[PDB]
Amino acid sequence: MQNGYTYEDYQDTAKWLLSHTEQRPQVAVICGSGLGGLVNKLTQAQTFDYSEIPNFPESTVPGHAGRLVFGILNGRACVMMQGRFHMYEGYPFWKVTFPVRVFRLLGVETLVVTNAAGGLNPNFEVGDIMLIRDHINLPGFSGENPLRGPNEERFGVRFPAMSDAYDRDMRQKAHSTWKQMGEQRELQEGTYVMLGGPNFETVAECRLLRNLGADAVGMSTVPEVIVARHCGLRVFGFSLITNKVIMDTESQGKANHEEVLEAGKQAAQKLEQFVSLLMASIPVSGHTG
Amino acid sequence: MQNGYTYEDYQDTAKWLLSHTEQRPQVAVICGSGLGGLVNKLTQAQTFDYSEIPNFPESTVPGHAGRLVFGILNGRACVMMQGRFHMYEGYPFWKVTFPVRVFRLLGVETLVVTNAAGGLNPNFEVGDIMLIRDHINLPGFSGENPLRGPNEERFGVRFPAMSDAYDRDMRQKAHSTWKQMGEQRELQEGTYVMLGGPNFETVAECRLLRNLGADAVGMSTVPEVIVARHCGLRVFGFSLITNKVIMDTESQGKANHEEVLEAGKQAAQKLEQFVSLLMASIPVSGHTG
Amino acid sequence: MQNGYTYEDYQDTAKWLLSHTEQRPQVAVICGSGLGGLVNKLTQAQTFDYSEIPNFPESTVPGHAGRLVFGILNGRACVMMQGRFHMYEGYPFWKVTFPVRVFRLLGVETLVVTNAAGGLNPNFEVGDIMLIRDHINLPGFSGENPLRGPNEERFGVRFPAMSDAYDRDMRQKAHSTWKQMGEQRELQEGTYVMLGGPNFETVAECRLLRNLGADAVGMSTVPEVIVARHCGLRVFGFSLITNKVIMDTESQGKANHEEVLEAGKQAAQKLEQFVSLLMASIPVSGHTG
Repeated sequence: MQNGYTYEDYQDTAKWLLSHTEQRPQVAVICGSGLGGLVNKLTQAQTFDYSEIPNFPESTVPGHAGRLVFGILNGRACVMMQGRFHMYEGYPFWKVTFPVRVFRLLGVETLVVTNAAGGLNPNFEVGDIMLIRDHINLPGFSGENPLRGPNEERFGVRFPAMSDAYDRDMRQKAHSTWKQMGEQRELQEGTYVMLGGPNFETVAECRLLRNLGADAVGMSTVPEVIVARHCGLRVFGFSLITNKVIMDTESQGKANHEEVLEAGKQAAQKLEQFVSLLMASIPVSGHTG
Repeated sequence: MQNGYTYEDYQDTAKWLLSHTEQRPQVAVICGSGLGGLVNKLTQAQTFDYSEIPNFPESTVPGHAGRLVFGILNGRACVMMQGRFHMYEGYPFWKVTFPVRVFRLLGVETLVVTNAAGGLNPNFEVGDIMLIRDHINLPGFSGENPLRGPNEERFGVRFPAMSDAYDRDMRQKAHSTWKQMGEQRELQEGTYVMLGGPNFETVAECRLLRNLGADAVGMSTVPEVIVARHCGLRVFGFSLITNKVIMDTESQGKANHEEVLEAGKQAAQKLEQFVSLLMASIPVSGHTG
Repeated sequence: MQNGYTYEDYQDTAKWLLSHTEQRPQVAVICGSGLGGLVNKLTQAQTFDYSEIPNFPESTVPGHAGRLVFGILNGRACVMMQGRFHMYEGYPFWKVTFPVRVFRLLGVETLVVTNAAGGLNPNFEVGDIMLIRDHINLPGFSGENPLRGPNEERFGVRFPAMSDAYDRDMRQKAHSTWKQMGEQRELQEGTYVMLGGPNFETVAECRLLRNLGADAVGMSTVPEVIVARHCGLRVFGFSLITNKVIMDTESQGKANHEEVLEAGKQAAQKLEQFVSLLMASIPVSGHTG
């Protein structure tokens, strides 16, 4: 729709950040669920509450206190969003993706996105890390898209391609790095499907999503990838399989957000060490290279 | 979206009803198409036009005059909506489901939903009664959901599960009761898929819906089930197969709302006797149990 | 939704056109991409910029200057829209389809729609002309429909059927006419699927769309067909396969709008001659029959 944000608004917000921190991030990380503790490994960290940054969507999301943190992670200068915005909260896609365009204006070149998702692929287990190789944007099928409305030429083209959204070179490096970590479990990889939420899927819906080729289901990230790729950002992400969805009517139980503990505690730790290692493989700047 | 209705609005409406009728319903029934004559078997019935109840969405739906009726059906005190609201009419999901939350505030514990649907499953025949076992909420895939926006803790949780939406015990009782009625035709059961409407599906669309596992297609009910399950209501419903959809391009005809007569006359009668019998199987209160 | 246009607005716009041109079109053509040069074969042509016609949606679409042209094409009086409106531009469906209802009020009886689409069907080649036999309206699954809101009885019914949307007799005539042209390539025919856009599909999304039975993917036309069929217009259309979508992650490239040249130049020429020939096969009026 007619995005309430004009190009100038993004620039004003980016200019404000540049005048309050000496940090100049090259990488931006959007933390979903488990990775919320990643902020603790950042050195020379400076925090900003989403509430003090003009034009920034303020949020009351149940999970992580809305704050943007600048700092150095494994020799790389980066900025991370500790907590994201979701459509199910009431925000339209142009609000949820506002920070992505600001990152581009700060000079960021790579965006790393993480989330927690239900595993549809039968071969997945709770705690599995799935490298997002592709996605299915269901809201986009009905015209719900962050790029809807008049295109801002200063950010990208009118009809951007999405077939190469997930940087191949990074997925290659992620696999090598996982091997060096000596993990007993293999690093999964697959396509993520986004739904609006906030309720959890029914058995019928999960079987449908699986037939369509989806490996994991979630309620975010996709709009952020579209906007990131639209403005030229290199993109790669990970889903933390927090639960194995039930595909049988003879359900031994039902879904709930207990995932904060499940995976969010055990698999999240590894996920942090993982992203920290990857900072050294991202091309140019940041480190002494 | 930001639901125009605040918690207080639901309470004000519920308080108004309590001060105008001595009736205290334990069960709520939403009548779709055929079951519109169910109001005639209610004893000690009191009628309210949707127009006289504050905050209630007023409607001009082609089918049944908008009125809420309180009364006793087979020893059970209940309230029924003679006519529902539809998205295709212009109403957003928070408007269509407003009555469901009021029912909860009146102390209702069970919601029975009925509708008329096109039979996708090849084994169905016009006049078939299909017990809704599951559903596929297509509008929900794009973020069109009655729960969209900030959650009202007083009604339910942020991420409610939908896998157990259709009460198993009631589906068990419905089957036993159907047997006692001595019906020649079996009681069908399956998954209902909702579409926005108001136009009827194309051959291509029907084959798609069927492949996805849907047994019947309709333009309502799903949002009501989501909200009902969100606030703790026990739920069970029935679809009246008013027509067998054409899956061939060599179409012997096209769809139209003649269904008011077809099934709406013949199968509706049985559907009424059916729901009347079930009132005695619903757990606790109402009757002398 | 509550369409901002009242019946009177359509009539006022139709009355304005009737008072500015002596032309009385019997056929209306909506040009998509390649067919944009069709306006050049019209005799006794009169042009109107969308900007000078009251109530008409003004546009800034990248492709063809928004103008409505009246004239005679192969002995048939018709009106063509050189450039259409798209949802991805910000327009809701009631805005995009406004001209379709005006055409009906001018006395038009047949609507011909054309577009450019990605070929999903493996048997298609760039430059292929695909007769649209059916469609899958994805935005319609979520309630995004030009007929959403209170029905205007003066245009059509509340629940119009779509199974016979693409006039069979015309598809029969189109095939005969193609044979007379002596084309080396066969005239394709299939179902078109619409997506919101404006970004191009991912590999995962294309495989999904293909599994659902779609032969070609596009970002328009469907809403126009729904409204046309709702008001009684005979409808038939063509998709110009401007590109073969990549269904493999080992992508030799990515999508982009270079299609203006590809097909838009080579296959468009034939497409024009094609529509010009068909003008003589459309039933009654226009010509001396």
